[PDB]
Amino acid sequence: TNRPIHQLQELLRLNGVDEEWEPILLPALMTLEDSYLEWMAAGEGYIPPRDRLLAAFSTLRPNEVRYILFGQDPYPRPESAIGYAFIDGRVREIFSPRGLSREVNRATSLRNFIKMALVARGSLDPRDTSQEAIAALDKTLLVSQMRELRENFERSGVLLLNMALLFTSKEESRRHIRAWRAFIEKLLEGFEAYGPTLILFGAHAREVQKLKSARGLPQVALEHPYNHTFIVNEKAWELFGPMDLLLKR
Repeated sequence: TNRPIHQLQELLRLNGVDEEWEPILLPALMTLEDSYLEWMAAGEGYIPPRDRLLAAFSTLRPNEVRYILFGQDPYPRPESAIGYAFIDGRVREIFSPRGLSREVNRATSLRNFIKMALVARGSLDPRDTSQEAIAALDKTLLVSQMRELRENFERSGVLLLNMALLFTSKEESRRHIRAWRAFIEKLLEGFEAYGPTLILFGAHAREVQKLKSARGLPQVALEHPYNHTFIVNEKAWELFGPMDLLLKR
């Protein structure tokens, strides 16, 4: 039975992925069932668009991956899903004259993660992460765009990897994650030599215990940033603190 190797190399080029990713990424992708791959090539009826499915691989090279931060599947919103775990494509500006921007405040998990980073870097008192305290901050050294927070994740070697790389509807998400599980298992198999650390937010930890190759990699399990308590989660301070993800490079 023929495999769509030429089409998959095309998909990598369309996403801007370097050819160094082929030894790890082509096997992984080849675990998807052939009809699913044909539908995926058709490019209709799912988010993010086909040219963004692998955006998490479009800058990092395999030996630069120090962490793999997991999400479930793309955000249920066309403008939000942009091929990265955790990064919400609705958010552009991080701050406003009033504190955090409206789009940051709407995205609960990113709101609490950004407050967490402001605490861990010594800008905010952990007791007061209010919009007033944030507005009072001197932000001349800090990022101004969600794009730059993503870029800083990548500078720190973080592969922002969703369990499934595409979304069709809320209903079909479980089926998609199941269809991508072999892809994830093969991809983690491929990272065994590099030994990057899995960052597991909340429930993502439990699910990761189902895969074989995940046991071959170090793991750090955290409270999910959706919870406001995440802001003063000191394990988060110690993991993400050294990354200084809000510092403008």
